[PDB]
Amino acid sequence: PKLVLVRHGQSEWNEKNLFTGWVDVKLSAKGQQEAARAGELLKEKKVYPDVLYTSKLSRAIQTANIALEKADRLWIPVNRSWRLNERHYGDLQGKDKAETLKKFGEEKFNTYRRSFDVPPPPIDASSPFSQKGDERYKYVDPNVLPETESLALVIDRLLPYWQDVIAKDLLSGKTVMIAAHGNSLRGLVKHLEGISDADIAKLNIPTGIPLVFELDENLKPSKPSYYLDPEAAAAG
Amino acid sequence: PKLVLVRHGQSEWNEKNLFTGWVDVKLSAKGQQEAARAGELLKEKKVYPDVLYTSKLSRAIQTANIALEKADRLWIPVNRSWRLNERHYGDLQGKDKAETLKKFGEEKFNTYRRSFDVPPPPIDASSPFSQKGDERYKYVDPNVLPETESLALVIDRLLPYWQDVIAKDLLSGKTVMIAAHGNSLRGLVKHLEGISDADIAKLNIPTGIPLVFELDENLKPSKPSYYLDPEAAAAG
Amino acid sequence: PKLVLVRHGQSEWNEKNLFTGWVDVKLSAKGQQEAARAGELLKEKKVYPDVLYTSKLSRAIQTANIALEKADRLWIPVNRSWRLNERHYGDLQGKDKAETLKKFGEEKFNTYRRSFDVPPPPIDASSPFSQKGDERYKYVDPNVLPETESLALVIDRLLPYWQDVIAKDLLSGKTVMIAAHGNSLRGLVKHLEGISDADIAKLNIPTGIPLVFELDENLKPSKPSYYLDPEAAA
Amino acid sequence: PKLVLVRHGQSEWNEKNLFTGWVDVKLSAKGQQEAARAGELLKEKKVYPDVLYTSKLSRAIQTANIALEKADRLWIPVNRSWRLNERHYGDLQGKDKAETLKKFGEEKFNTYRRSFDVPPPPIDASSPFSQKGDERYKYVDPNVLPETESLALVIDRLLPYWQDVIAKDLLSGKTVMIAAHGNSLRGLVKHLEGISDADIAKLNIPTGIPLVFELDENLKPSKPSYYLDPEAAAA
Repeated sequence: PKLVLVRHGQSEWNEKNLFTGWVDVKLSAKGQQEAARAGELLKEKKVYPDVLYTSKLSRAIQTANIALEKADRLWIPVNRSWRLNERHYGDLQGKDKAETLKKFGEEKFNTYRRSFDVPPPPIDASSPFSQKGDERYKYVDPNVLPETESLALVIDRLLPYWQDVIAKDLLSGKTVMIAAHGNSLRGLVKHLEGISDADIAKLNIPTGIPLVFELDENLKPSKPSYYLDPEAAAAG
Repeated sequence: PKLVLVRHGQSEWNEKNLFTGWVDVKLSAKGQQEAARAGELLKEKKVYPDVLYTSKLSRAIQTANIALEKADRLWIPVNRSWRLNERHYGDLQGKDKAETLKKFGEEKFNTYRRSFDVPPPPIDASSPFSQKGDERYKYVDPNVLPETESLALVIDRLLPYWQDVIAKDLLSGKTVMIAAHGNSLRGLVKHLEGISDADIAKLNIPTGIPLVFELDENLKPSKPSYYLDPEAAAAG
Repeated sequence: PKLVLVRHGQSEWNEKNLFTGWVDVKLSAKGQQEAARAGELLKEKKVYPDVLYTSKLSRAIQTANIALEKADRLWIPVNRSWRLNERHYGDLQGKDKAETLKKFGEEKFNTYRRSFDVPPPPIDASSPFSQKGDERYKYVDPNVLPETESLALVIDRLLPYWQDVIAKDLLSGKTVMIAAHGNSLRGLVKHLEGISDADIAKLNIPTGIPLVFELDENLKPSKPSYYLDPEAAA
Repeated sequence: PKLVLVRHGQSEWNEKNLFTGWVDVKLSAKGQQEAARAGELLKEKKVYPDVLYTSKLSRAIQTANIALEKADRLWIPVNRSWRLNERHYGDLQGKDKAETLKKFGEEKFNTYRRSFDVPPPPIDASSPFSQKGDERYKYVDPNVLPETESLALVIDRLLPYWQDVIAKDLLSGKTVMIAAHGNSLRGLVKHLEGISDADIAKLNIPTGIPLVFELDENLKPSKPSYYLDPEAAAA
């Protein structure tokens, strides 16, 4: 089995230092260029996904699209899941990152930001930045949909989708591409490689460079993962 | 939303005093009759399933196969999932019950059976009662398949199927019928009714009597769940 | 690719000499026994379907079920289609076959019965034996659903399902089983083997004996088709 | 039931005077703009697709990919099918239009283009413009894939997809948007509106302007189909 991970480029909210989470912000101008770059790289390195999986967030879907266009594999079957979404950013959604750094303190900031299991505070249902009741989730059990998340919770909800849905395709011989987010992709990597809960806070997946994993029959790295641009990704 | 649960009747293993779990034991002539009764109740009380969900275990499949024939709704779409399978009994699978009750004194016997948090001994891959590597689960991530299960674990691997899949048909106005097993059905009832970890071990759903649940937009019981033959069930 | 065809046993209406068509009549007692026999044979001859396709008619679905139970492959994924249904029997639906033989004459009878392209008359929408508006077809384009059919028309509607849906599985490596009817199966065979339109009237698929076809990459017989009980088939 | 059709704009082949058919030619910078306009109309007029259907041809895919981004409905489920592909132009695929107009006199040229019942010359498997054996169609019965197509044939292989698949979402209250091609869209309009074999050759749907169809329970137009920019379509 062959799997390809792609982290979308920057979000418009990202360019203005705002916490996005499940807010459906779109890609930035350079975000869009990285998508082309990612697709460009996909073609260059001869990696052809047979299927596409994306979250329900437009910034990821755009990336997948601009990338497949450039890769010449737009015809590919596509499935989307709330499960591959970014980490819900609780009450922190839509708030300035420099400003949240001074509201709380570095300690509590890195907790609400990088605590493996401490999610930001729950966002109020009436806040303009909560998507509780959003059209794209009307068919999902209302109760599973979070109002805040941590990488811990994210992994919980991501794994089933990988176990049943994504895995069936991998096990069928198809090459899959997953256009997703930072925390959602980070969670799959932690799981995919066997990284401790204390170490996961140090791994960051760069945006715009396809990360490939050649998996064995048990869906585990048969060889080490690789970026299609080891040089750019190496930078950090 | 309307959900109808149906627990299969007796298998030829329960009939012979054997723990079953995930072994694909056939339904006994007595079970087959209870299913026809389940289908009869469905028809008599006007419970018209629009979609059918079952496990990967034949006794649950056969039950629906017979229940639906008598309900005259055998055309209904069928969907199956390991996630709806009976709790995996581990090492206890190919084991005479009366013998393990003696082998292990109450302390071990009663716990393995009704403990919510602690599972039975894992069954080895060598055992002729292990499912490790079974065909019907070759398209599922090998690392997720359990070798033993507590109700806790069952509720855990079942919830995401309920949340994404069954929830969609339910939220689409499709009356869904589910054919599963004791632990899986109780595990779902507990979530719907919010039964506590300490109280769930008390609950039991009669074999062969359809259970209807009227649900609201948030999939919560809008009124108490009822059996189609309240009288036959009440004798529990 | 490996494909398995199974014609359900007799219908309750069949035992009483009535034209069934799309009427949702169920299996007869012996019909049910042949299903077991078919599944029995499936196991015996080591043919294991990975997927199941059935029409929307209960007499076919039952057969598939009783058969898979006996074969020990109930866990199999299942899909159903109005396209694999029996030939709609027009105004002839629910009518006595001996009696229809005397209403019309042998000539017109064998026309309304075996004419490759002359369907029985259209059945009136109000007749107790029309399923126009039936629950199992509410999601299908109202206009495609027939009110009479001939093997000709049947093949038209059956082919797309075979082309897109059944073919994808065959092309994916799966072994497929199709629990269907006389005309629907006859149509797939005519197509599968390249039998003329004038010759198709002579081929009849026996009920209760799995017919297997070992297909090549182009979905055509790589070897000749075979029943899992060549003897009874003969 | 509500259906919204959207014909893709110009490809880099139309731009260079080449017949396209089933060749997977890219959408030109001009087509890309018409799609953003299609998405804008969708948003402006409040046409909210719930599901998206497209062909296996990138220009149709890209159109939806852009139209939906501007409509802010990029999360909508996507379904694709060869059955929604443009008519297969046969031997005329990798051919300069002005040249075939000269090569063949009106008798042949105009017919291949607008005849309803008679198709173009079959393209050979050797041609670098044949799709025989293409990856995106490896899961479809090899015997069904056309080497040439008349509108008649297109309407024929398209109808069953419409009847079983699109019909289900339509009958489930899902507003469905379809991104296809001139012949496929006209072929569907003719069925919906019952246009005759002789009249269909007259119809044409403007590239880039969404077309809405209000349908009844039997999927018949409950009122005339309208363009989201009636004025631009009227030109």
